[PDB]
Amino acid sequence: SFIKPIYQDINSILIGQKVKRPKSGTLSGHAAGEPFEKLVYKFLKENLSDLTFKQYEYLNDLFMKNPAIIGHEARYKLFNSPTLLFLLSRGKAATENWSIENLFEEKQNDTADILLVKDQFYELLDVKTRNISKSAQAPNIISAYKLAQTCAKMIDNKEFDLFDINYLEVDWELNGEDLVCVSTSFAELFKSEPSELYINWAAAMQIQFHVRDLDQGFNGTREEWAKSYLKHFVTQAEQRAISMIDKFVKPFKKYIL
Amino acid sequence: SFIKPIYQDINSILIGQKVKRPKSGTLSGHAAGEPFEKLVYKFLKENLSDLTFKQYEYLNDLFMKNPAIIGHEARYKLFNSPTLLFLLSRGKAATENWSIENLFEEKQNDTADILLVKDQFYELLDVKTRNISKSAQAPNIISAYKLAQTCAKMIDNKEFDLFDINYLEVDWELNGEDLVCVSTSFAELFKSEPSELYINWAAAMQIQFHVRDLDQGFNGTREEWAKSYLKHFVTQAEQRAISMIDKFVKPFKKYI
DNA sequence: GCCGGTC
DNA sequence: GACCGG
DNA sequence: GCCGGTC
DNA sequence: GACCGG
Repeated sequence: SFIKPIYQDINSILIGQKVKRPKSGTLSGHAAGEPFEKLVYKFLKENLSDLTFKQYEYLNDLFMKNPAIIGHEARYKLFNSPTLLFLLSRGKAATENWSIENLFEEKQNDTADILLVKDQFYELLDVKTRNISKSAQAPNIISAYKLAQTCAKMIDNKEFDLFDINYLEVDWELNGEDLVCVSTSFAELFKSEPSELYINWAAAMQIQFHVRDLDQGFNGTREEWAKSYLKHFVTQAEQRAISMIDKFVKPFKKYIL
Repeated sequence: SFIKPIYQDINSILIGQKVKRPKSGTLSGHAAGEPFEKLVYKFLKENLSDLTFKQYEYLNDLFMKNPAIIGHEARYKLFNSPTLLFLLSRGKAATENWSIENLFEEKQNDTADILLVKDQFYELLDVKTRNISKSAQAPNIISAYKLAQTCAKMIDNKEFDLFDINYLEVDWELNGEDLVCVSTSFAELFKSEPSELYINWAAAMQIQFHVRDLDQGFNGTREEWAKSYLKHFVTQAEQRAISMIDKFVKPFKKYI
């Protein structure tokens, strides 16, 4: 983590800062603590000025920096890695269509919130904003499927030392008119026990967990994580297939005439 | 529908309205352009003051005009419909601890955006906003599971004419700084083919479709719709069960 | 006191 | 809540 | 058209 | 994206 060494420097500048309320609307989804994210980001951009990127912002550089490369075919070679490509790419049309006059913008599917790159190594930083003024279910963290596929690309292409998935939790509450932050937590994904990882099928098959509570007790290799998690995925997958007939079939097969 | 009769008047008032972009940043997800839903409530509230309600506003009004009744126990009995209950009611401890000094507020998963009750008949209206500047996928309309459980209750209790589930799609486009409505569409769920509905199992098991695309040529009866939806549901389920294995298992086993 | 459904 | 297609 | 993952 | 319990 390029952010870990300065986690403190970040935790401080955040806790206690007062931002305006989210358009005075539903503090839900992509509107909860938006401001904080831009906050954490601007911070890094000032501190880690040369390592800090925003997924798309990053892509636009990768391409702009290689002006002579046109056509999705060659541009996809600008990644120099299947796995990494899988996680940051934009699709045939979008890629082929790219241009200095048709720059990439923010997309809802974008994997990471912030990209920190240095020495052929990438840190995919994703922030989770929690309305601490209550106690809710575990937030969608990332796709179990996109995770499973990512692992497979890892094993195959054998890129066990390329990227890192880290989560920065930003707890905020509504103190008066502003949206103040009260706490912050950090955690590495591949530093967690994959067999523990909870996969909520309905919840967009996303694995869910509060950064704060995320277990960081894993002492194996990244190649071992990929392999173990992938096994975890398969079992739970089958398992859900079973629970799906019980819950969504049996009790209704009685109304089916 | 109580809206239907005046939809054309609504379409006129909604089309042309503008709303300032949230933080001017990324306008997508939950809060993408949903602030339009308010404009619907606002308008609906002025033209239909006595029917227009907010799910919570309706619940609070229900409890407010029954002071003699307290405790979740008796409170849930005020609905007089196991179905409406399941669809509208709030949580037990939430119902228990209710009072003017502590009213119901906006919950993220309330079944409806607007309630227009009238004469024991309920029309649970939902507003759906779309960024017309693109060809996005159909949005989540409502859980297939919740819909299923609702279809099962209509049966068991014979409530085949108590409520309705309609949808109002409101299309917009960015006009520089604020978003501006450019169209609208109204569709009833129970008037569509209970079997052609597409169940997106990954997306909260939601039923997805662009309101403008949904049909309205169901000539059968509510009881039939229900019986047919369940059949459709119970089948898709089995499918997803199979498919899930071929897409999330088969291709990965070569790694354990 | 884990578990997971819904906008 | 509502998003396009490496 | 049809299908369906993912913030 | 992020929400609790009819």
